[PDB]
Amino acid sequence: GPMSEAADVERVYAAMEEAAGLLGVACARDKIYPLLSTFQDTLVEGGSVVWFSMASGRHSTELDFSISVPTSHGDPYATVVEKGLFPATGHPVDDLLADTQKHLPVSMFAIDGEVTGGFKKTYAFFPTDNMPGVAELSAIPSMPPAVAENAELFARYGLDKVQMTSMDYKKRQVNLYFSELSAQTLEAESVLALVRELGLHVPNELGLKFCKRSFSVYPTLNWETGKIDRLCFAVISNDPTLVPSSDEGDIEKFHNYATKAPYAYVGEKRTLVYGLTLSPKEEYYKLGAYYHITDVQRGLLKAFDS
Repeated sequence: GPMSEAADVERVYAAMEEAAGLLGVACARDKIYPLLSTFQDTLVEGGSVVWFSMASGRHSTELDFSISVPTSHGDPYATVVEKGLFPATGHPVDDLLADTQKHLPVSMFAIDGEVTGGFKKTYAFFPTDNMPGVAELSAIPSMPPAVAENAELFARYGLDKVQMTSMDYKKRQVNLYFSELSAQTLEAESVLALVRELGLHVPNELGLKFCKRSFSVYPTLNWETGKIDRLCFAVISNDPTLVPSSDEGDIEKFHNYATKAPYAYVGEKRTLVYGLTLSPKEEYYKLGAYYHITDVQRGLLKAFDS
């Protein structure tokens, strides 16, 4: 009832504080709870997907949280704008989530915030049996011109189907999460030519071995240029030791997070998503640990963590 639902949201917030405490990060309740309350039903109803994400390097003092939102709820960006939880940008990224649902079958949404900065991003998921390609994504008028401009490049490397997209409203960037990756696409020669063509940090063989394991690859694009800002390879696993770094502090900090991050599906092992992110001037590491999982994450583990 009303109290049990209110307590669920307290529980999610307490887990957020726990996860943030593993990094030494303190949570700003006044930035987070209004968001949690606005989306209380999604956290209560079930089918929830919630994950808490950390990063290495110059990003290590932040904790991100992402919370799934059903399409039946309606565009969660319009919600946060109308409620005053985030100021409208005045830029096409404002339109992109709603525009995407206009033009394509969207199976789910998600919202994402940082524990000290509040709301920052939305996601659009597409059905696993009905994913768009680049050409269909570029039919969305508010999508960055960079998508269509990189179509030739995406096709040449076999980056075709997209399982979801994410919109960053503060940086005005879009991520395209490519799926159904072929082994040719993730072979070291292919990855090397890709990152070299994009002018990004060249990984070593440890990073390449990680890339070969990826279930998703996502470039970041923006509305100002056709240049891809960075590229991330994502690996899903129950294994807590997979961070692709040879730095002893990284190895320790990520294993610590991967073995202590709060989660609710006790009785199973934590679902983890590692990311290897290549930008022009650096390489850094991400780790999301899911607090709430569904059959999708279990199916991905079976396919890619076996």
